[PDB]
Amino acid sequence: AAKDVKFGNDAGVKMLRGVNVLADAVKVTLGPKGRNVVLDKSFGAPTITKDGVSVAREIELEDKFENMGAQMVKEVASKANDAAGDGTTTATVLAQAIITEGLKAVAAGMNPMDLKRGIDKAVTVAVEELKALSCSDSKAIAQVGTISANSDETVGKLIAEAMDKVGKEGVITVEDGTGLQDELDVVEQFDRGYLSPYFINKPETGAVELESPFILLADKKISNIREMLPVLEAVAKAGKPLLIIAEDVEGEALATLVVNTMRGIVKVAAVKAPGFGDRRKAMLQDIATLTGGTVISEEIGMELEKATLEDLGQAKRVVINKDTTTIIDGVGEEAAIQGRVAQIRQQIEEATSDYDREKLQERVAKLGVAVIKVGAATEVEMKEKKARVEDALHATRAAVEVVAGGGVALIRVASKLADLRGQNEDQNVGIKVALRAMEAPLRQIVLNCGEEPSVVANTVKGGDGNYGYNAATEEYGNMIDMGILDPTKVTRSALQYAASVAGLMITTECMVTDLPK
Amino acid sequence: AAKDVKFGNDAGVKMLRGVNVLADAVKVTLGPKGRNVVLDKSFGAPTITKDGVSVAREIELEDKFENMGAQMVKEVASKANDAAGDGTTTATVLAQAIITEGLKAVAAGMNPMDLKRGIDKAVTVAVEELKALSCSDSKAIAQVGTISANSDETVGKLIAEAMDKVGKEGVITVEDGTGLQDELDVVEQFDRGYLSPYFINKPETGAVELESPFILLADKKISNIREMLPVLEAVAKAGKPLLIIAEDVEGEALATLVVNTMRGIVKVAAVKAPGFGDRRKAMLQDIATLTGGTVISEEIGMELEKATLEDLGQAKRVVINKDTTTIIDGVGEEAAIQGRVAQIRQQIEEATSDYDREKLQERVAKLGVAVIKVGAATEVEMKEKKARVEDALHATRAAVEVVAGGGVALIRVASKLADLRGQNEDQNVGIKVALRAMEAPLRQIVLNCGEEPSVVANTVKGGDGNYGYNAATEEYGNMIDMGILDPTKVTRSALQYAASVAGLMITTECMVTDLPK
Amino acid sequence: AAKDVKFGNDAGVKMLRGVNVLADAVKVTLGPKGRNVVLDKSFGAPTITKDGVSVAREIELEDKFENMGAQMVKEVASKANDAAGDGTTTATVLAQAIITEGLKAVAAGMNPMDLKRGIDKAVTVAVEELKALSCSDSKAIAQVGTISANSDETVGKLIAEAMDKVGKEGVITVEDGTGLQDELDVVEQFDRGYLSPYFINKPETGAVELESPFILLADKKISNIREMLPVLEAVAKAGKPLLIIAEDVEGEALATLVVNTMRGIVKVAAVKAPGFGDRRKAMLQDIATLTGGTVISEEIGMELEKATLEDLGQAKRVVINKDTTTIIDGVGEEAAIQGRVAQIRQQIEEATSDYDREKLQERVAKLGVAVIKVGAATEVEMKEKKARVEDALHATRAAVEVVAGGGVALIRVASKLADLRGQNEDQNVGIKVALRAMEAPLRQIVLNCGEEPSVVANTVKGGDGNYGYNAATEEYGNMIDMGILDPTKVTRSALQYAASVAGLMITTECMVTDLPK
Repeated sequence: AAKDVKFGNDAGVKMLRGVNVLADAVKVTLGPKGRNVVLDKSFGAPTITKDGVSVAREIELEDKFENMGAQMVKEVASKANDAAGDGTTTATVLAQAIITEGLKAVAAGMNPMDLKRGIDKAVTVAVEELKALSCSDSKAIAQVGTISANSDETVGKLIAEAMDKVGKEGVITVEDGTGLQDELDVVEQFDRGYLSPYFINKPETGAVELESPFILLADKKISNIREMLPVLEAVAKAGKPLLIIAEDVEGEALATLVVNTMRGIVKVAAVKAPGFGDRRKAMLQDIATLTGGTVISEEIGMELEKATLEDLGQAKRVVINKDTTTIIDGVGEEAAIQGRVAQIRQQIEEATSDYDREKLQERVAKLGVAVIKVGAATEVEMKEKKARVEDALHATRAAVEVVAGGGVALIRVASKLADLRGQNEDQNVGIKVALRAMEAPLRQIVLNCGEEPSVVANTVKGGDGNYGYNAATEEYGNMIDMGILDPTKVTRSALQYAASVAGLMITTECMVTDLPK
Repeated sequence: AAKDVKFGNDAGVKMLRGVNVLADAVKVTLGPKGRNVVLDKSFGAPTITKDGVSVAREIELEDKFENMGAQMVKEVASKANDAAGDGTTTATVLAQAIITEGLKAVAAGMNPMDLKRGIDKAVTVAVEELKALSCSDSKAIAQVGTISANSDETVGKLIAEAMDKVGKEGVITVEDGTGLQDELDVVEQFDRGYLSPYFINKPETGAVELESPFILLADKKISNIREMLPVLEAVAKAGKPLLIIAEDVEGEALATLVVNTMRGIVKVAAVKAPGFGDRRKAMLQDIATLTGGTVISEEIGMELEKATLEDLGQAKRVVINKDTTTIIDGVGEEAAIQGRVAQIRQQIEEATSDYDREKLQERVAKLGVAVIKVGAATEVEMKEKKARVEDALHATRAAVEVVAGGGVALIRVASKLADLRGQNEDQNVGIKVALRAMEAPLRQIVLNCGEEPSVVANTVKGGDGNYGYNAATEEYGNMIDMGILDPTKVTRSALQYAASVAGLMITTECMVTDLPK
Repeated sequence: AAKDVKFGNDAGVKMLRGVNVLADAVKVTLGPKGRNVVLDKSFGAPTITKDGVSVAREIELEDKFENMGAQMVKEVASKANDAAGDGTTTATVLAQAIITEGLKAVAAGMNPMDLKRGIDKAVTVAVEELKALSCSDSKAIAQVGTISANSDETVGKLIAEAMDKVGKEGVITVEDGTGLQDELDVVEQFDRGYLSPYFINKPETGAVELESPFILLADKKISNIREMLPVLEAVAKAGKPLLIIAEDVEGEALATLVVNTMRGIVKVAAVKAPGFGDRRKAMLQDIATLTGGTVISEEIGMELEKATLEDLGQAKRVVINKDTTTIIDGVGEEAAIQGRVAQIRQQIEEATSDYDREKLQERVAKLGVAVIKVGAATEVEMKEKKARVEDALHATRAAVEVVAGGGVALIRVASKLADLRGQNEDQNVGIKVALRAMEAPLRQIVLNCGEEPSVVANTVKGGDGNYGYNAATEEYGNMIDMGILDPTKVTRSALQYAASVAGLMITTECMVTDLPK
């Protein structure tokens, strides 16, 4: 359709307004004194939140261009959430700060490209400086978990031990307990999410759950639909849920499965094979050995139509997040899986490239799941405990993949980079833009407290090291001694993502959108 | 869709107007001199009420933001109604008073967080002070019941004895009498309501009633629909009504059942299993023993499809309120149920944690229903008597879960807390905001009488103890001697819920809603 | 949807306008000199009436609030019509008068509650005073009947004898004659109307007529539809009409029957069982004995599906009014019915409570119908005679359940209550409001004549006793000697209903309605 095009400054103003609308709505929920935000529910009473992520999801503007700006900075929160699993609001306040001052410098005549270069330089030097000041050990892992579950020491300990058993990389799932106590057991996960939403049968978690499903392993991309019908019929009996782990399921057959899940029971859930090219099919073999199935390869491609339930692997349970699929308890234990492990473990011995050995080591490391059965007290208490552990786990994993909290770490880092220079004046301005934005988080936390940000900032900048401002007690002191910590992971992730999106927007010279007319 | 966002004061004004529209409409019906409110019926003559709850349900505003405020304070009434079962209008007048003065203090510059803290402190000290001045014994239980049934001593006595027989926790139901007199008999209830409305075949009571229904007990969450079809067909003969007490019925299979109840007879009604985790399935076993059925567990999950009518328990009648399900007269009396009781009663002896014993004690306490057959006079008189006992019972249960009425209790409590202070000025203001709101109920009762609230309030505050103002006779005197009492339960519940919702609104800094454009 | 709320005066004005629009339109048809009102027919020539009830039914206003007021006062006419069966226009003029002056006093500052109390006091003292001045005997019954049939002495006599044969409580029906003369015969009725309209196959009478229908007697509430299908099929042959006298037919199965009556022949008509609780089912047994059927009780509930035509009672004819169902000529005469009478007649001997004996006496009194075959002259004359007797009967029954007419009775009553006082000034004002309204009827009758109401009123108030104004001859004199009488029943009913609705409106402080926007 007819488009609307805006260049330079005209496009810059529309972007700035859009980011301000989103950022302002989000930033009010920062810190222990974060204010509430009312999100109008389609039906019933409105939602009350202090959670930034929840607020951002609702932000969409009428002005096509402003909305573009809001959707661009919304990428900061989502990316930081996907990486660190926390600190999205901090990322949003940092992004806005860099964009605000960045665009103002552009309007002043500064070179967009130079500005970006200066900002990027400040961020690289900042992250390394952040490392110097610095969630690896179980002490920290247990400390983060408890914090994520309202100081519940029980939950933090369960997570720490869970990660200590299967490694801070292994698959971990939370299940219901069987009469009090807290159980932990490894009962025999790849980076692939559902090819399309809607498969999400549990909207609250944004994940797909399948109980005792069959797993169709294919080495080709499904698009034909029709030749899949005979396999679907076979799965329609007993094991209702079906998990398709093919090379890829094209929009053709994929759209058919999506339309079939609606109304027609649980049906099927589709994801793509882990890895690519050569290692893709060898990786599929590992899944086949776990689940006890047969991979329908190129030559067996004709067989895709006459694939019996014997060729379909099976598992006790499977959970598919946005970008992670975990197969819990596969059917083909010991003998099969262990023999597979013996082969690959012998592959590393066949010394070739150091690369191969690393990749093969990842495979043997993958071939079980560690289930955490929660404290089964009464009935409702067990449901809450599971809700606590579930959220606390998710937050700890992101925290794993500490520095003084309250935004003092970034301020302390900015003080060190005061002499940082670039190749020119514009690059120097960009550097200072980044350093001024590193004060934004603390200033916003203080602003929400009802105190003057300029004063508190000045005082903390006057202090040294872990000297910061406790927004909870309205008192200054040693942040770490007061227990106000931030994983170095969430802090650097928030800064890096804020700077990348901000860098893109500052480098933008033209915007195109469908005309309202 | 595109949203509309408002911050601070802009959002505060919209909220205040919304709460004022709801509160003002509701508060006119407070006390013995409560005014009428006309609710326009879609068809026929408009509804005339002095019942606050009925009025609030109709309140919905055009301005998206104002409506948000109205729906927020509407939560006070609903929560207080769910807890105390009375005093919703009092709760609404208290909420408005706290919100009005709270937001005004915010606009004046006060710190929202500090204000909330002061209010909360005043409420905690107030409730304990309220306890000092203080529906446990049967005297009070019988006194409340009569009051709920227009001074009908007959009804109050039936309820008092009913609660004395199965305990003020046990299940009680009202049925039709068999030729005059008033019968009471325990004929062999968990906190779970219908997973979705529409199942409510009796709109007047807001509950679901099933006569001689089959009870499908499952230990897994239903979502497949299809595998439920064979069981539904079996129930389609003889025992038309079906009650599904599964771990949970997901929106998939749930939505199918909801669409099937419409037009297709009574069909099925769904609720979730009592408790959670470990005790959930042990609790299901107790229901299975009562109804004489078999619980379809994890392993028996495949059997869910081939579950015969022999596995389905059965009862004489079942009533499902918003948050309570009561199974009246199960089929499997004596032997089965009594043996089950013997096991659990022997579990408490096996001393482990004091916790377990408490939970196990709750189970043995649960394993009958006490039916109240009303005074069967003529025909229509019996219908009214049942209507009286039914409402009087509901109000008494909430009253169970006394202080001077006429809003004098809260005023007397506020006088004691005159020296209450906080950590700062803002916290002191919040405290006073709460104390000024404690006069609202009496002032509103007097306002409806046509008398000057400031004068009557001043006079009662000048008195001592139970000295209050009788709004019915327009005379001052000892409230308790005049028979104007209020259950301490309804009073503290009204104050606590008013303060919580008010605390949230005062802490709100941003509102988001779908744009009208 | 979004609502519109109005308080106090704002709501009072909207109500007053609405009542004025309805009352003014209605009151022009009062008395012998009543003016005509044109009611626009959807198709064809407009309706011309001097009948107030017909006019009121058409009144509906655009302004949501004003319409609420009109629909509220419309309740006066309908209630008085249901009780006295006449005097609706008088009731409407009384209501308007009380509401007009009542609301004006409220706006003046008077206390709404006090006002209501004064009005109520004036009405109670007025009705007893009305009794002192006072359709029991057959003389009056015959006098009212003739008056209702245009002075046709024939009709008045038939009704008087009909009521003398089965009592002024017994069931009476009008049928076509068989060759001149006027027959009267008792050929072997409960307070229950059709559960839903639409069943009304005769719109002109607002009643349902069934010829030789089967009667399904059930002791449970039907809602299942499906289990009723087999019984409906059995009735689909021969005896097309079906009458369901169950405990109650819930909206589920009820809505299905309503949709089936449309297009699908006469089908079924549903009503609920007479009485409630214990006496409900004993009362059903009495109907079963009359019609010669079997009552499907609780235990026989399963049999509801396999209920043969043998279990269905049968009658010659059945008529279901708004609130009355009459079974004409049941099949099971003498032996069956007489034996049933012997049991209950022996129940009264078993002296227990005086209450039981009264209720049992009502049952034996109920166990026939008195048919009135009209003067069969030519063909068309017989149709008119039946139309006369039918209307004259209906009016006489209401008249049974005399004082000077022309509104002089109420004026004479108001003169006596001139010294009536209350507990305060506001209560005294309310009293006077009621006394001034008692002149409204006469003033309106005179106003329609074209004469000055203030003058005629003054003159009648100057007279004594039955001294009144004959609006027909435009002459003063003794009302009773002139034959202008009013049943004390219609007069007190008109006043009481006018005062009750007026009391509610004056006590109204808030109105809520769906927003036009």
